[PDB]
Amino acid sequence: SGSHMSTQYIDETAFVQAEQGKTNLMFSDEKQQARFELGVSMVIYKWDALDVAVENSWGGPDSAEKRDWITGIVVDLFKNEKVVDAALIEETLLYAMIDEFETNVEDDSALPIAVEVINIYNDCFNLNYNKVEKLYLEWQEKQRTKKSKRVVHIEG
Repeated sequence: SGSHMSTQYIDETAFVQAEQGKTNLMFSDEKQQARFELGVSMVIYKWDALDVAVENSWGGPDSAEKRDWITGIVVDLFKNEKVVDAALIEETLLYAMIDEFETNVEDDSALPIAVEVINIYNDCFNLNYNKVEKLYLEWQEKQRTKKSKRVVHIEG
């Protein structure tokens, strides 16, 4: 665009880290830890390269079940490291779907998805839960009728 405007993320380079000595990004509260796994799950569902891989069946008939593991390995970064950023999540999204769809994807579609995973941690930190709550409702229509729209893309 000819001028700066608001967007779906901070700057696609945001990250999150432990408070001071937590040694992990996993929360001290059961509500913050559980809502974080739900929020990361909804971010893998807005990813285009995954959505077309299960619809065109680039892999086995279990393609609708493989998408449940792509969110699990992303949450696994938060329980094994004291910091995670949108940069090491990007390669984890790519390599995980390459191992189940052989897409070799290079469309950069994982960049806005990787930073969306970072936003879930900050939404669980202020107990506002605004992002995990809304995506859970907007997701129900994506599976009951396979509804989709191109407005998920950046404003350019």
